[PDB]
Amino acid sequence: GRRIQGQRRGRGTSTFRAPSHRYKADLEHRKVEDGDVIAGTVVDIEHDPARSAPVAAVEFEDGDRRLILAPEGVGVGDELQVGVSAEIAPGNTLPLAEIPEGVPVCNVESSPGDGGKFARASGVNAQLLTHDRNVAVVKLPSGEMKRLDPQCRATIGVVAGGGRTDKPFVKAGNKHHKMKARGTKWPNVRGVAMNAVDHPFGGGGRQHPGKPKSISRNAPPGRKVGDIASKRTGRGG
RNA sequence: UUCAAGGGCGGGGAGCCAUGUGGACACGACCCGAAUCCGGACGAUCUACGCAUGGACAAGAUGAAGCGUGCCGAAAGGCACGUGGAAGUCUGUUAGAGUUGGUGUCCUACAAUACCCUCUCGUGAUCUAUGUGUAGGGGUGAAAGGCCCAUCGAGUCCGGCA
RNA sequence: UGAGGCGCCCAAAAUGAUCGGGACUCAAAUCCACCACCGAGACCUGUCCGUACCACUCAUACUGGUAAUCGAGUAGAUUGGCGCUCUAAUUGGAUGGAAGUAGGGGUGAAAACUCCUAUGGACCGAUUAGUGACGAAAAUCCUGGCCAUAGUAGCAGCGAUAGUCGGGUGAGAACCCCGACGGCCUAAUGGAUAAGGGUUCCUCAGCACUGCUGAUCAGCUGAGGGUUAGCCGGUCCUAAGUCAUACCGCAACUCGACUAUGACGAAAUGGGAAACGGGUUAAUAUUCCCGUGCCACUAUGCAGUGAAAGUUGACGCCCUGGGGUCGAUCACGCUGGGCAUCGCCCAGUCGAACCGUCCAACUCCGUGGAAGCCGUAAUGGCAGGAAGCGGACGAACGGCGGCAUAGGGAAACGUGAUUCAACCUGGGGCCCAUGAAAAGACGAGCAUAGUGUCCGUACCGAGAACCGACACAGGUGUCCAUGGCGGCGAAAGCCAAGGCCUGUCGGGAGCAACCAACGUUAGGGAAUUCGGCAAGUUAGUCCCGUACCUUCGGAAGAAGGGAUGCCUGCUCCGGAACGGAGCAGGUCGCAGUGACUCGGAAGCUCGGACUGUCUAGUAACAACAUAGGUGACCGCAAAUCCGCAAGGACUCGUACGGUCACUGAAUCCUGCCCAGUGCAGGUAUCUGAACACCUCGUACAAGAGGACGAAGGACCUGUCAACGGCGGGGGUCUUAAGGUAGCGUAGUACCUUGCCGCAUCAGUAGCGGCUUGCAUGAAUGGAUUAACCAGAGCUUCACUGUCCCAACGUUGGGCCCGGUGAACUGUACAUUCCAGUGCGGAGUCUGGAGACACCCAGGGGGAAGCGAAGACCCUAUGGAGCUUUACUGCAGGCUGUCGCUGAGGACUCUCACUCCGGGAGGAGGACACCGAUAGCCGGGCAGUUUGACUGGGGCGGUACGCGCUCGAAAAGAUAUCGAGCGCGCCCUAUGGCUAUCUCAGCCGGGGACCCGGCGAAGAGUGCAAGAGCAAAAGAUAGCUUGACAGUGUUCUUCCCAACGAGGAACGCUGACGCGAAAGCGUGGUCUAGCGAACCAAUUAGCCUGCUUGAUGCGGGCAAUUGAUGACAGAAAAGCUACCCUAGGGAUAACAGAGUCGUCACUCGCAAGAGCACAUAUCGACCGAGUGGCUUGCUACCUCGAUGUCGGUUCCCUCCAUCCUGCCCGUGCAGAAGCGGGCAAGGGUGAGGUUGUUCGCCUAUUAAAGGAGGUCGUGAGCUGGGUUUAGACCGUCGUGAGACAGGUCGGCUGCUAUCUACUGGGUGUGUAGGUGUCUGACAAGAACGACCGUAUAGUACGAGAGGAACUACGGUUGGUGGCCACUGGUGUACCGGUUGUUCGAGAGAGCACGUGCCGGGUAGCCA
RNA sequence: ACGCGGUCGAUAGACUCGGGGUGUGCGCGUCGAGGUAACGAGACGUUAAGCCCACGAGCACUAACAGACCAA
Ligand SMILES: [Cl-]
Ligand SMILES: [Cl-]
Ligand SMILES: [Cl-]
Ligand SMILES: [Cl-]
Ligand SMILES: [K+]
Ligand SMILES: [Mg+2]
Ligand SMILES: [Mg+2]
Ligand SMILES: [Mg+2]
Ligand SMILES: [Mg+2]
Ligand SMILES: [Mg+2]
Ligand SMILES: [Mg+2]
Ligand SMILES: [Mg+2]
Ligand SMILES: [Mg+2]
Ligand SMILES: [Mg+2]
Ligand SMILES: [Mg+2]
Ligand SMILES: [Mg+2]
Ligand SMILES: [Mg+2]
Ligand SMILES: [Mg+2]
Ligand SMILES: [Mg+2]
Ligand SMILES: [Mg+2]
Ligand SMILES: [Mg+2]
Ligand SMILES: [Mg+2]
Ligand SMILES: [Mg+2]
Ligand SMILES: [Mg+2]
Ligand SMILES: [Mg+2]
Ligand SMILES: [Mg+2]
Ligand SMILES: [Mg+2]
Ligand SMILES: [Mg+2]
Ligand SMILES: [Mg+2]
Ligand SMILES: [Mg+2]
Ligand SMILES: [Mg+2]
Ligand SMILES: [Mg+2]
Ligand SMILES: [Mg+2]
Ligand SMILES: [Mg+2]
Ligand SMILES: [Mg+2]
Ligand SMILES: [Mg+2]
Ligand SMILES: [Mg+2]
Ligand SMILES: [Mg+2]
Ligand SMILES: [Mg+2]
Ligand SMILES: [Mg+2]
Ligand SMILES: [Mg+2]
Ligand SMILES: [Mg+2]
Ligand SMILES: [Mg+2]
Ligand SMILES: [Mg+2]
Ligand SMILES: [Mg+2]
Ligand SMILES: [Mg+2]
Ligand SMILES: [Mg+2]
Ligand SMILES: [Mg+2]
Ligand SMILES: [Mg+2]
Ligand SMILES: [Mg+2]
Ligand code: NA
Ligand code: NA
Ligand code: NA
Ligand code: NA
Ligand code: NA
Ligand code: NA
Ligand code: NA
Ligand code: NA
Ligand code: NA
Ligand code: NA
Ligand code: NA
Ligand code: NA
Ligand code: NA
Ligand code: NA
Ligand code: NA
Ligand code: NA
Ligand code: NA
Ligand code: NA
Ligand code: NA
Ligand code: NA
Ligand code: NA
Ligand code: NA
Ligand SMILES: [Sr+2]
Ligand SMILES: [Sr+2]
Ligand SMILES: [Sr+2]
Ligand SMILES: [Sr+2]
Ligand SMILES: [Sr+2]
Ligand SMILES: [Sr+2]
Ligand SMILES: [Sr+2]
Ligand SMILES: [Sr+2]
Ligand SMILES: [Sr+2]
Ligand SMILES: [Sr+2]
Ligand SMILES: [Sr+2]
Ligand SMILES: [Sr+2]
Ligand SMILES: [Sr+2]
Ligand SMILES: [Sr+2]
Ligand SMILES: [Sr+2]
Ligand SMILES: [Sr+2]
Ligand SMILES: [Sr+2]
Ligand SMILES: [Sr+2]
Ligand SMILES: [Sr+2]
Ligand SMILES: [Sr+2]
Ligand SMILES: [Sr+2]
Ligand SMILES: [Sr+2]
Ligand SMILES: [Sr+2]
Ligand SMILES: [Sr+2]
Ligand SMILES: [Sr+2]
Ligand SMILES: [Sr+2]
Ligand SMILES: [Sr+2]
Ligand SMILES: [Sr+2]
Ligand SMILES: [Sr+2]
Ligand SMILES: [Sr+2]
Ligand SMILES: [Sr+2]
Ligand SMILES: [Sr+2]
Ligand SMILES: [Sr+2]
Ligand SMILES: [Sr+2]
Ligand SMILES: [Sr+2]
Ligand SMILES: [Sr+2]
Ligand SMILES: [Sr+2]
Ligand SMILES: [Sr+2]
Ligand SMILES: [Sr+2]
Ligand SMILES: [Sr+2]
Ligand SMILES: [Sr+2]
Ligand SMILES: [Sr+2]
Repeated sequence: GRRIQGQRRGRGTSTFRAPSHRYKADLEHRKVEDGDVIAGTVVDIEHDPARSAPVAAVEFEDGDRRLILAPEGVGVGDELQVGVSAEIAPGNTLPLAEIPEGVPVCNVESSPGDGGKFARASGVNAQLLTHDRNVAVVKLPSGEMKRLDPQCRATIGVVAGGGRTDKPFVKAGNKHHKMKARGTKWPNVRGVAMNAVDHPFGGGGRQHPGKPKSISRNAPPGRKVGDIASKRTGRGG
């Protein structure tokens, strides 16, 4: 047959690329030698096209102007701190080791100094649980207990823009506008609605996947469609 | 070959070469005749979809939130009028886009997809120009096997090839 | 009373009857005889030829001889010869005329040879031996040329109907130019331009070419000429993004991703230093020239120390205030023009960049001091300081002054105002959407001077300059969006500025038929049709008023009702408008949204929620999307995906994420099932590869085995919003469960037009209800649903030429004339018609009939018309796309192992390697990545296969390998999907021999046993059938292993007649068994019980392996066993309606033809009943026929196409007669029924469901008959149904996909050559003229039918009821004609009136060929 | 193609009547709701008006003239 849509994606042609030339910046934590002698002033609040959430423009002492992944509650004028000796307050960044257990954190690093990888989406937050000299335990938004180097930097507070998902798009047009700001091909034609030549589920008088949808993990691309290595399906049991 | 016997093959000197010709096999194999398959190339001046930079949408209708005034109420609020001007909102041959029916006209055409009337959309998932990207078992596809220069259930060109 | 001969009845078919025809009757018939003739290429006979043979001969050279016993021929075999090219040898011809060509003479059976004459003007032969790109009627053959077609189609159709009269030029003028008159275009038919074109631009001279006719013209031809820039583009910047170099990959590169660097990337339309006005040319022009101005750089001089912070460049969508120019308009003045019943109408009244100046809004400061005020269109503002007052900063492409005794104008050479595009500046709102960058500029003065190069510059920009082969009705971007009336308007309609008469052939006929567009139609009003298709109805605005239902938004402009002009004078809102809303009075018309513009309305049902998407070019939908619902994967060194790799998308992303799927708004809901399949988890035990390890083997190795055992499987569990499933039976069974809520005859229900009801005169429709659901049912989503819809179906009101039933008219064609001028098609012949025949569907054959030639117009019956090597069907050891648990493989994932890889069945470490980090260093770590290999999964991908037979194919079957009987026709052989029926073994005895013996069955004496008799065979003999067998081939007993080894002959397999395996009979040799012996035993009495090569194993001996010896392990001779049943041997599944090719009438579908079981109809016999009574009437059984309407059968015609059903329209026919006419019978009183006879003249109609045919139904009727004509009729119509491509449901299928089920949508080409006919002409014949006739022939339905009255309330009859002859009046259908009457038309005409233009008036144009409305003469019509 | 007339003529047109269609012309005068007036839709009279006719009659005024040819 012909390659399925999932395979066209991989080629990275314009149709499937994100509008990177329109994205602002990558809210990665600042790099400080040591001391925490770094503080900046929130100069403005902006809209981040790549995340549909607000971002805070900050001006640091040493003269560096950079956008930051803002938690909820940060406003113009406010002063933020970044470093080991940073004050324990919303909007400030410091290594987990300095954060007190039971404090909601966001933009958590996976490996000390990487800039932040976890809990960066609207209204989410990781929960710092256990402390130690060898391992900091964090409960990520998915509910998973993650073991991180106490040296991994993070920001206090939850990510700005919470509740974004509570309002329905209501119309295709609204979905449309949002999709135009992401690396995604939309709308979506169902596999069962295509010709046999175009998808494993295509073909047949009436629409239906003439086969079980739960596909094996070992399936090759082009065949791995439907419910990938499902441990179970449905709502029952 | 055979305890044995019986079979098979061969045996009392004619061949070798040349020229013409009959016929066989491989090769194009008396000549033309078709749908393929494969290789390397050339196409996104059409069109599909994306991106960049620009452009277009008379006029009218309806009258959401919000706000106001008055009245009622302890209050929460309610009621009336006004204001306001929302909307993949309505009418609309505005521009522009499209095409339900006539199974009209045409059907060696004006035209290898045209003409007329009727019809639909017309502030948005809108329409449109130019630039730009994606290439052949690959693209692109709100999916019709649609579209990728009058050609697509696998483009075109030349070659494989007689 | 029997028999025979001929005939009669029985006896009905479709265009025109037939024995071939005429026609024949003591025959021209039939039968019995006879007589004489005609009549082939046969037979006889003369001559000749060929061939075979004979004699003679070197001869196949002559000559002679023989043929009663020689003479036809497709495929094919054999042999002699003709012609063409060039070579060679020998030998000739030609300028006293070669070859070729044309016409003609002679020869040869013929291929072909040869001569003559004319032309021609230079080459040409013969013989012999060679050579070969050597012979054409054909291939939908190729190329070129050419005829008919034909002076034919086109040069008309488009909302752009365009001209006419004079004149100019010229050899020539409808279309080249001038004037007048008349028109066309207004987002274009005008102005400026982008792309693209490329000289098309201007001038002169031309008309052979090009131009839909002509041409003096031109985008054509010839020759010249034309594009001028510091300030308009380019050039500069960067955008998406591209390339180059480096680096890396790759076998490699012109290939490839990242990361660096550099460059490239915007001419209308991104950013951007600076130019305006006028004049000038045939053609350029912000470029030249005149006037004025401006920018950048540089130099000089003065000033300046500032200089980089900041600002700008620089930005989305929606609403809106303020400032404000042009334009437009109003008021008044000036200048000029127009008009002339008035006094109006038109134009102009100008003047730039630039320099200077003014500043509203926003922001801010001072003052002030609000506790309720300030302000807006709106939001809003304020003790964190409102209003007010003052101030800083600060706008226009704007105002004002200069510019300007510049320019421009014939002149005047204005002034105010309103509405205000441009442009300037603010306020508000929206985002799960956030609306470029860079160069540059400002910041940062002035004088003077110098420099400012390079490239583009014409023209078109489109119904003739671009693309579409064209001077193509198509396509093609930008700006002019503010010209006047109009009105809501960038709408219509009319008119300016400007453009044009080139959406380029004309002339003529009251101008016929017919067609395209269109106007008007009395009465009826959807009767038309599948369907109101088409057309129409409604319509603008204001007032009143508005239902069910609803998601409370909506439904809604629901519906329904009323008003609407003009004139006079006013009121209200507003600053005002040349803005809006009303009032009073007057008044005209048929009509006041007067034209134009401008909704028909309502209800029920199905589907999809909605806007949106789609098959460029037959599908716009119910299909796709969608928000919403749901499930799955993944913590980021992730999941998913691309790349061979280097690397990459997702991703400037991080679970409120984004990937993979399903369902498809809201609302109420979403049951049961984990057995199979899928996925996932677990797993004692079982199973599970390679490496390493161990044993055997080998001096080594191959190899055999063992131990260990990863993923995987077995096994267990979870999971259905995972594939899917929810039956049959009984009051459980398969296979897990056994269908819950709902809905239900459905777009799912075959039965089926289900049943009831509604509605209609009548309703296969539709709606409601019931519902056992052939075969509904819950995210394969169920139900339901307001709103929405060019979606499917139904009903109503209104309206109407859809119809009854057609008419008249309008414009363009059509017809005639000038000019221009194709194509399709053509084996030939061709004036046909009726029948027949024929490969059964003939203009050409046969028989008749008819037929004087040619031409014009027509509508299309036929040429199975033209156009396409049938799309349907089958066939091919064809193709392709698609599917899967088909065959075989390939990627990919998982997993073990080896290398990378290090130190001290579980562990630590660090040093390789990986990752994070700017770095230090941190994390990880011998793992991971990567290289190699092994096991599992693996339609993601590739190549293939998927057989044959067959009354076409599929399904079914196997007549696909064997045996018997019959078919089989008395030797042998012999077919069909022919009839009956078997074999794929079984048996160590059920084999072999010998001895002894005789069996079924029946009878007699004491179903077991014993005795006797009869008993040729009916028993038994393994199994089909047919056959064989009695001191046996059977039985019993005993013994035995010949069911043995080797090797043949012959027959069979395969008649004849070649072919393997297999089989049989018969031998020889060896060794045996039994018997006295002869002899018997090569399995079972005979005919079924079977298998190649390659490979393996096995048996016994021997041969052999690369210099040589030994050992291992191989190779071979002979044979046994292991299977291919598609059985003389491939390893092997499907779909295609997305399809494709080659062919087939070798093979199906429609139709034809044959048949006639079926069907229709008839006849014979007449049981039976009809109260009695065969025969008034009904009529079983059985028997005999006719037809060719039904169905079946066949495969004869046709696959290089003969278009389907139904309907429609139009014509002819048949009779087996429904009515009408005339009759007979009656269980006939009458009236009326019932049955029958002659008879085809005429008639046989309108409607409801349904595509329907048929049929069911309704009201009428004299009756509302049936059938044939290719189931007449698509070069006539329709397109509802059938029958492609899209889609849905049910059922089936794992799936692709299917269904002889349902359902929505879905394209109909052509200019007529011949023939045929309807009408119209010209000629010839009879044979200068006029007028009048005749009548062979030919056509008719010219007439058919009904009602009523008198007869008559009579005859008849108890009564009830109730005729006829005949004479009348009328209706209906058909027919021919006519217009006084009624009606229609009537773009003659007259009138009314809306918008606009001509100033008003008068009088007119346009609004489609009448703007609209009213009336209507002639004529034509019903 | 056919039919009629051609001066021995009414064949066609002009003109005039007749017969028809429409519906009361231009202009002027009076009136006219009003309005100081200007002005004024419309009404009445003149007006069986005006305009028009594919028909008929009369009428040689114009045109059927002039004239060419064939023919037993
Ligand atoms: Cl989303
Ligand atoms: Cl010869
Ligand atoms: Cl330019
Ligand atoms: Cl404002
Ligand atoms: K055929
Ligand atoms: Mg970031
Ligand atoms: Mg996008
Ligand atoms: Mg979808
Ligand atoms: Mg599809
Ligand atoms: Mg597939
Ligand atoms: Mg393009
Ligand atoms: Mg309002
Ligand atoms: Mg004779
Ligand atoms: Mg010689
Ligand atoms: Mg030749
Ligand atoms: Mg031939
Ligand atoms: Mg013709
Ligand atoms: Mg033209
Ligand atoms: Mg009518
Ligand atoms: Mg009907
Ligand atoms: Mg319609
Ligand atoms: Mg006022
Ligand atoms: Mg339905
Ligand atoms: Mg829809
Ligand atoms: Mg289409
Ligand atoms: Mg549509
Ligand atoms: Mg669905
Ligand atoms: Mg369920
Ligand atoms: Mg489904
Ligand atoms: Mg035909
Ligand atoms: Mg064919
Ligand atoms: Mg194939
Ligand atoms: Mg395949
Ligand atoms: Mg025999
Ligand atoms: Mg084999
Ligand atoms: Mg063996
Ligand atoms: Mg065989
Ligand atoms: Mg084909
Ligand atoms: Mg045949
Ligand atoms: Mg046949
Ligand atoms: Mg009869
Ligand atoms: Mg009677
Ligand atoms: Mg008749
Ligand atoms: Mg019939
Ligand atoms: Mg037919
Ligand atoms: Mg026909
Ligand atoms: Mg047709
Ligand atoms: Mg035709
Ligand atoms: Mg239908
Ligand atoms: Mg399909
Ligand atoms: Na192939
Ligand atoms: Na393109
Ligand atoms: Na249409
Ligand atoms: Na391809
Ligand atoms: Na041809
Ligand atoms: Na012309
Ligand atoms: Na819409
Ligand atoms: Na299961
Ligand atoms: Na079901
Ligand atoms: Na729609
Ligand atoms: Na009509
Ligand atoms: Na015809
Ligand atoms: Na295919
Ligand atoms: Na096969
Ligand atoms: Na069968
Ligand atoms: Na044999
Ligand atoms: Na018969
Ligand atoms: Na028909
Ligand atoms: Na009759
Ligand atoms: Na036919
Ligand atoms: Na047709
Ligand atoms: Na038909
Ligand atoms: Sr990052
Ligand atoms: Sr980083
Ligand atoms: Sr499917
Ligand atoms: Sr459940
Ligand atoms: Sr493009
Ligand atoms: Sr809309
Ligand atoms: Sr609209
Ligand atoms: Sr249609
Ligand atoms: Sr029409
Ligand atoms: Sr067409
Ligand atoms: Sr194409
Ligand atoms: Sr080739
Ligand atoms: Sr012969
Ligand atoms: Sr012969
Ligand atoms: Sr014309
Ligand atoms: Sr046309
Ligand atoms: Sr000439
Ligand atoms: Sr550049
Ligand atoms: Sr304004
Ligand atoms: Sr055009
Ligand atoms: Sr003009
Ligand atoms: Sr012309
Ligand atoms: Sr009329
Ligand atoms: Sr109807
Ligand atoms: Sr369409
Ligand atoms: Sr729902
Ligand atoms: Sr399971
Ligand atoms: Sr039930
Ligand atoms: Sr014709
Ligand atoms: Sr059949
Ligand atoms: Sr025997
Ligand atoms: Sr199957
Ligand atoms: Sr289909
Ligand atoms: Sr008869
Ligand atoms: Sr009768
Ligand atoms: Sr029926
Ligand atoms: Sr039929
Ligand atoms: Sr018929
Ligand atoms: Sr149809
Ligand atoms: Sr003659
Ligand atoms: Sr009586
Ligand atoms: Sr007109």
